[PDB]
Amino acid sequence: METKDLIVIGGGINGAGIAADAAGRGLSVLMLEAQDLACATSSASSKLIHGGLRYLEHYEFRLVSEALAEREVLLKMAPHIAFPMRFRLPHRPHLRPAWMIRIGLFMYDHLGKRTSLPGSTGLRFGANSVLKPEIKRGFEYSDCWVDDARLVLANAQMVVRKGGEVLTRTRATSARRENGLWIVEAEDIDTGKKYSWQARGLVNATGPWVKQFFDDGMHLPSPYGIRLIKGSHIVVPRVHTQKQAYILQNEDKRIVFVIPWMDEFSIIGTTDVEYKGDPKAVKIEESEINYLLNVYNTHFKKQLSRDDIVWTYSGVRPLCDDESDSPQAITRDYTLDIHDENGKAPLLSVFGGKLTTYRKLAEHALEKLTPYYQGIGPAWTKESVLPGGAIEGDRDDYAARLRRRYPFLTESLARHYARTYGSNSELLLGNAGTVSDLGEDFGHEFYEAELKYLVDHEWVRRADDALWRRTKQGMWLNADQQSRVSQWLVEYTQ
Ligand SMILES: Cc1cc2nc3c(=O)[nH]c(=O)nc-3n(C[C@H](O)[C@H](O)[C@H](O)COP(=O)(O)OP(=O)(O)OC[C@H]3O[C@@H](n4cnc5c(N)ncnc54)[C@H](O)[C@@H]3O)c2cc1C
Ligand SMILES: CCCCCCCCO[C@@H]1O[C@H](CO)[C@@H](O)[C@H](O)[C@H]1O
Ligand SMILES: CCCCCCCCO[C@@H]1O[C@H](CO)[C@@H](O)[C@H](O)[C@H]1O
Ligand SMILES: CCCCCCCCO[C@@H]1O[C@H](CO)[C@@H](O)[C@H](O)[C@H]1O
Ligand SMILES: CCCCCCCCO[C@@H]1O[C@H](CO)[C@@H](O)[C@H](O)[C@H]1O
Ligand SMILES: O=S(=O)(O)CCCNC(CO)(CO)CO
Repeated sequence: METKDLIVIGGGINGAGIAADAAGRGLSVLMLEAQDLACATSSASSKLIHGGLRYLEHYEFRLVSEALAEREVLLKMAPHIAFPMRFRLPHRPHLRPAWMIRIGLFMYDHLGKRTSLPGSTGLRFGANSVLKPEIKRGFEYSDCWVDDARLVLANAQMVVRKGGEVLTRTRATSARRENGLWIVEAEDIDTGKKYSWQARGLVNATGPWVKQFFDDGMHLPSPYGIRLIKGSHIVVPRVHTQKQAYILQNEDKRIVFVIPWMDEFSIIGTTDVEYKGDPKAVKIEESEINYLLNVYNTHFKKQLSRDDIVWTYSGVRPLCDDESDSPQAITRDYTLDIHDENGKAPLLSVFGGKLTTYRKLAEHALEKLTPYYQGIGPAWTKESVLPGGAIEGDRDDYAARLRRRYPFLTESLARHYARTYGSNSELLLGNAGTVSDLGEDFGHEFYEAELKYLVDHEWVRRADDALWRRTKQGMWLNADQQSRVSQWLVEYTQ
């Protein structure tokens, strides 16, 4: 035995959150990820811990209130990678009347309950603003920003910390009930190595693949349909120097964000495009670009063209199919389904579930699995502090504290370590006492010490894991520098 309490198939945010909650109640957990942690939807998001202002218009009170209250649980769990942000909503009275704005903002304020985030205000825009002169009024409120892919990584580390196991580049190929137990077969996507495990419980947390895993992996009927709704983002040099996010009301009733990113960039997104096909094939199309540039360019004085775009990304929302005609109207609430056979081998399956609500989702899931597990521990994550999160202060205090402790660190590198690794920064730096102890410089202060640390402690296997998921150094490294990172990973993981 040899036999796991629980196998979690999926290593995006909901599968990592489930596995981590389960490990911390004393279940023996294995989490399986076909490629890299957060390689799909969980690295393609707008990167916001948000209440979901636009969902109020659709009466989504359970979601908005749960999500609103979770902002502050998450900012305490992961202050290394999550922080407060202010959003500016410009007034477009022809679309929504001030009196209506002014009411939703009240609900946003008191629907979840907020120990700490500031409340909403009105705004005037003058001749000197970043917005076109004919926009003269707006509103400002709070929500949060989170490094989505690194929130997934922090949960995976939590799994291992609590004695669970995490395998990546390992695709589950089937799961079947036999003699009271699950048999889970999986294969290593590079070497072909086959694996078979037994488990007492199974989680299908494969996001856009949830129904396909029922169809091809289990030959079981899926309790729910999935709607795959593509959304894309574009990235430009920062459109202004302000620290605030803008939330823009487009003529179709959608909202589009303009978010400060890494002090140097702005992210513009997103879109709601019905999608069919392979979720791994998803990429931005011409009309998404035209659509995003349109709502930006009709609101701001400094005009962007297509040639300004430095990077794009795209992903598919796996939304529980509530059958709505309009992709923007489909609920963003999640549904969990649990099913046993003869009171044994439960199947927990996950439909939908935004990054904002993963922790609650995960706790709901364990609740449903509880009858099947012995002297299973109680709930515990609201009070936990994720790996990296133990920083005693904010990100910026911590970076100043790192540079005091390790004075060979430039202020930019200290900032990067504090904002990425948080309290794991001391494990990365090890016995380093100079710049030169960090090893090969791969560019933009991405040193061998970081990269080795990423392989040893963050499941990095290929350049993109390191450069696009654990970090966003891919934004600065040239093609030759990125290929040297791959060459190094081959040599080191040989
Ligand atoms: C455009 C966009 C913007 C968004 N913005 C926000 C936002 O601002 N705030 C917010 O809270 N949410 C946001 N979301 C929603 C959020 O990103 C998703 O709800 C969330 O990431 C879903 O994660 P998941 O774990 O359920 O799916 P994923 O974990 O991402 O997908 C399944 C994962 O499991 C693995 N897997 C799949 N099948 C198998 C298998 N057969 N065997 C082994 N492994 C497998 C994969 O490889 C895959 O990565 C956004 C979503 C989109 C699309
Ligand atoms: C227009 C004279 C009052 C000055 C306030 C600035 C304009 C923003 O005022 C807005 O005007 C709209 C009508 O055009 C209404 O639909 C909105 O609810 C109102 O708040
Ligand atoms: C305190 C916030 C809650 C207010 C309840 C809704 C009434 C808001 O009313 C709005 O205020 C604006 C400012 O003078 C006007 O331009 C708009 O005509 C009016 O609709
Ligand atoms: C479909 C949207 C209409 C909702 C029905 C409510 C009637 C809206 O009426 C509005 O009420 C406001 C106070 O709440 C006033 O400030 C506005 O000037 C008034 O037009
Ligand atoms: C009495 C029941 C009425 C519930 C309807 C809630 C109306 C929420 O309206 C919301 O206002 C926000 C501004 O704060 C906008 O950003 C959103 O687009 C809009 O949906
Ligand atoms: O440092 S943690 O314990 O939180 C995670 C360690 C993970 N190590 C691996 C080493 O090959 C992946 O980085 C796999 O066990």
